[PDB]
Amino acid sequence: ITGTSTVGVGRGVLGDQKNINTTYSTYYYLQDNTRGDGIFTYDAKYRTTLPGSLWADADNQFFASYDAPAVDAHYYAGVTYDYYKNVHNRLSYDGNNAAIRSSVHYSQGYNNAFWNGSEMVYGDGDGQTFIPLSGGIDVVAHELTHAVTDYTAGLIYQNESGAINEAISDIFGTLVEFYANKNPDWEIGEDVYTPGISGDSLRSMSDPAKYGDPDHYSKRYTGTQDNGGVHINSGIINKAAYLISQGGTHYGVSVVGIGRDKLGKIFYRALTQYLTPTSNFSQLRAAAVQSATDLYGSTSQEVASVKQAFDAVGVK
Ligand SMILES: [Ca+2]
Ligand SMILES: [Ca+2]
Ligand SMILES: [Ca+2]
Ligand SMILES: [Ca+2]
Ligand SMILES: [Zn+2]
Repeated sequence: ITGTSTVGVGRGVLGDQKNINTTYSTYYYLQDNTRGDGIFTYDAKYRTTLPGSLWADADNQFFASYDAPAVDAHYYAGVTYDYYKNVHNRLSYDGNNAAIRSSVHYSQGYNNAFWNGSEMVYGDGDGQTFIPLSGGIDVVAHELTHAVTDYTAGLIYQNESGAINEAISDIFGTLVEFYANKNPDWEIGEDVYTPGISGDSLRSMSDPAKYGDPDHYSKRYTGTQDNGGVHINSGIINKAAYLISQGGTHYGVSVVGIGRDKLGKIFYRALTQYLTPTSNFSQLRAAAVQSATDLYGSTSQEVASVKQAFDAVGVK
């Protein structure tokens, strides 16, 4: 919509108050003109027709409980935009400042969030397994990272390339959580998962096996469920990324940690310069080794740690 850029205030899903970039034209709309070609948040109104209506508010105040999921979808899209821009010099998900669009209140009791090829979509959860999914910065950045992958490597969402596509999203969702720096960790979705149970999440990168996911190639899932295990086998790659960053000894193989910033640089370069639609795990290892070599040199600690981390998870 055409109007002036304004600044609203509201509360997110977890009750935290934040400022949001809005646009004024009769109503105040959730349209942030300060990043690229805009961030636009829409109301799906408990339906599944997308995108729904661009979110309109009479007073630029967003404190109703109905407002909260939209507050977070809009705000965390902006944090994720800033991360790619400031850290990777990437402008929006296509690298050319594509508008970021998100719809909230999708369906009823919908326990999921996803990138549908054109936009973000967040369920409200059923109140038991999940609260509104946009309350988790790692969920928002995970799903927006699928948009980044779709425009770069284009890793096919099936078998090994699919599990890489999933892992990349867990990695950058986690790195966005650390960048924003509010209670960061190596688990996925903890802020919105199971309001009755402390300390759980959907997945762990530091210990994938905590939730039944393989942490070594010898344990890969080889069946047909979950598109050949894209959410299951990502654990192998998540554990390798965790080891590259943090270090540790995993099945007797020691890895020297190089930190989050270098992990992010190595995997961003692999993503955008080396991976292709059909890349398998062993090709990811080569891309990550070539990436670390370009960035740090072939004799570097960085290259050696990458090689160690993939050895530790059984990937040659
Ligand atoms: Ca209002
Ligand atoms: Ca956290
Ligand atoms: Ca997390
Ligand atoms: Ca919980
Ligand atoms: Zn995903």
